[PDB]
Amino acid sequence: QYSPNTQQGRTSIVHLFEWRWVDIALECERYLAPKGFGGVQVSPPNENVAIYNPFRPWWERYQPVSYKLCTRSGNEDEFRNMVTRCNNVGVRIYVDAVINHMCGNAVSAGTSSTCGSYFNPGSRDFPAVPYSGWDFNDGKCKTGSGDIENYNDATQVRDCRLTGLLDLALEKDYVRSKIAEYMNHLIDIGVAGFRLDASKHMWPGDIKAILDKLHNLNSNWFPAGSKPFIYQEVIDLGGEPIKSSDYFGNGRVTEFKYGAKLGTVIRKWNGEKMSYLKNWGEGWGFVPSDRALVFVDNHDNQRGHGAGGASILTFWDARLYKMAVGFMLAHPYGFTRVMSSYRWPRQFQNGNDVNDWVGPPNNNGVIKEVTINPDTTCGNDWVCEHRWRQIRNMVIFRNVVDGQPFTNWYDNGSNQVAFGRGNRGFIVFNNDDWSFSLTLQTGLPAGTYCDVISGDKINGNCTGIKIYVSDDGKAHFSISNSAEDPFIAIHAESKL
Ligand SMILES: C[C@H]1O[C@H](O)[C@H](O)[C@@H](O)[C@@H]1N[C@H]1C=C(CO)[C@@H](O[C@H]2O[C@H](CO)[C@@H](O[C@H]3O[C@H](CO)[C@@H](O[C@H]4O[C@H](CO)[C@@H](O)[C@H](O)[C@H]4O)[C@H](O)[C@H]3O)[C@H](O)[C@H]2O)[C@H](O)[C@H]1O
Ligand SMILES: *[C@H]1O[C@H](CO)[C@@H](O)[C@H](O)[C@H]1NC(C)=O
Ligand SMILES: O=N[O-]
Ligand SMILES: [Ca+2]
Repeated sequence: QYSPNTQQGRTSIVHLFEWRWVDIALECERYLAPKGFGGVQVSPPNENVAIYNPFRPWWERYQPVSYKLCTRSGNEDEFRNMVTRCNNVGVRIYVDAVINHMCGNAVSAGTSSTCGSYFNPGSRDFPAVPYSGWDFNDGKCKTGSGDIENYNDATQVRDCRLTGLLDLALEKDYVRSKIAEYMNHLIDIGVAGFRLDASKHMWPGDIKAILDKLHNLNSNWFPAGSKPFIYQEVIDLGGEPIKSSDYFGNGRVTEFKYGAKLGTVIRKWNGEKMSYLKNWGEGWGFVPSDRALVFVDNHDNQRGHGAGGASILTFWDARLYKMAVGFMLAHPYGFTRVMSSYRWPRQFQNGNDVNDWVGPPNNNGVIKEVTINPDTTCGNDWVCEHRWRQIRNMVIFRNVVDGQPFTNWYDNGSNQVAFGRGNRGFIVFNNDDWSFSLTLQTGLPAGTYCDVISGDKINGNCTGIKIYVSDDGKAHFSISNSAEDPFIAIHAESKL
């Protein structure tokens, strides 16, 4: 469950947050496959509650009604068509599995669901599954509100309602079977793995029992014996009873300390600076690299809806974001997930964004198609960070240097740092308020390399900055603290 099951080479997955299945299918064929992306995190594919107050917020998809593959992203056939077309071009699909709970206990009963299934939170009836009052933790939860009240009590965190979401009795074989039935349907369809939503709220052992029910990946696309990739969403920072290491027996875990600390370092908060990143990784209290799913921001915290808080960097801080994603894609630590979002009417007051609920670009509730502009950027308000040159090229950079060790580190004791990956790649950063001009050991073979941040290698020539590596591997780099992108990256495949 620790291997992402990507084709040989592919080292990253992209979160196409709220994209429709038909759009992801096309993206697999037109961009993801040729650019070297490993897979796609799709939003929950199961039927959810249609919430109109506020109007169709993104979070309504973490409020399950049934396991029918029927949502604003598409129906069961469109989903299947997506997995098939993506697998055929070597791009995997990872499902965001919302299995800890059903919808909010106070949501009104009826057919206000993405597939019209009837459900009654109050009587705890979800006939489309079916689930009844016997399948929820009402009796088990010991808090006065029935909701989670204190995170210092690991039991309550697992047995009570996360912000009121009806909590499934995951210890019951009936519930484990219903969930495995849903996950096996997706696996047999071609899905390569899952994001286990709210894993902190599930007992490591209940997750284990459910995983024991899962099949091996579809043998038409995957090697025999392939176990689905599993990454547990567990927000574990400082002091609290639950540790993400408690889930290592089930697969990887989201390392929320990663984006949080990379954000404070890049923002230079509390005296932090890039020179400190020399021991980036476990040295920072992070989980072991082979158990980490890393990212700069995720759909939640990019809205201030999660771990990391204010330090989290997003597409809104484009300049620094590209830098952060660049360091992440160049560093060997963990398995990288690139965020891809949509622009929303972010409006702050008294410090909080009152529009952080806004769902994806839509027309009367119907999610808008992703349109590709002539310059390869997206329209319809989709940000498509994965299409940004500096990010897509670092995605390729990661593939090129895969397996190569972290080496040849340099820092000026402040914010000008650089490092290489074996003799396959080299990257340099300048985040100080002054220019950086110096000759560094790159560990790369002599020659002329195209800097993939400022440009591309095309038709045997460079469109941007060019770096010359001498016979001893040394090369001169010059970065103005005013440069559009204050960092340079060169690798074996951008060599002329
Ligand atoms: C949110 C995080 O809280 C901790 O930090 C956990 O440790 C962590 O695991 C979790 N993050 C994961 C899990 C959930 C939960 O479903 C998702 O939260 C996402 O989906 C939730 C459910 O729709 C959202 O809740 C929001 O919507 C719910 C209903 O739609 C509301 O229920 C409330 O109103 C409903 C009616 O309107 C009622 O029926 C319900 O009983 C009542 O509790 C919550 O009060 C509200 O905050 C949440 O705002 C969003 O971020 C995240 O995307 C996912 O990353
Ligand atoms: C790269 O471009 C230059 C012109 O900018 C041209 O002279 C050169 O021959 C090109 N290289 C190749 C390999 O086509
Ligand atoms: O999986 N990211 O929360
Ligand atoms: Ca639970």
